[PDB]
Amino acid sequence: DDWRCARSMHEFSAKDIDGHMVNLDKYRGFVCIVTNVASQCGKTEVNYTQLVDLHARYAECGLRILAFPCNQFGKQEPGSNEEIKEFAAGYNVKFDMFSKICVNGDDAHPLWKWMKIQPAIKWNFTKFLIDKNGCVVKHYGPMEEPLVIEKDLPHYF
Repeated sequence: DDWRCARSMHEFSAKDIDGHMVNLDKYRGFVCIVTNVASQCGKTEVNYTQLVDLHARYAECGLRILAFPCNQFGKQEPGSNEEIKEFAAGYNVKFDMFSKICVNGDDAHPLWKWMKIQPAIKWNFTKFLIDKNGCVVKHYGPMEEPLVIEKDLPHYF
């Protein structure tokens, strides 16, 4: 209910994949890619490998990546948080993995409810670009490989 009144990602919290409560105002001052992920998707490999490459190249510029597992799209994230974390480790992920959520419907995580009304998530690996103030500045559909985002990043760093 309160989620509708927010003006920034930084007003939200979320549990990371280890169960730790994360205040997302820890991302104030950083440019973030927020994405819903899945391990059993036809585009799992290209998305994970390109997000890892983006993080390796741009973390020192202030890029952060927040990955939210979601089983709502073809049941393509059926495992536990522990299994999903092991899976992401296999792609060398050192960005931020969160606990599995819903992104659509009444049960959607409040951050995702909020992002979607900024001026339904269609499938796995939708991406939002978040500026240093926590505002949504762009979104990218499931068919947009993460490298599509690269040209947009330098103007928000």
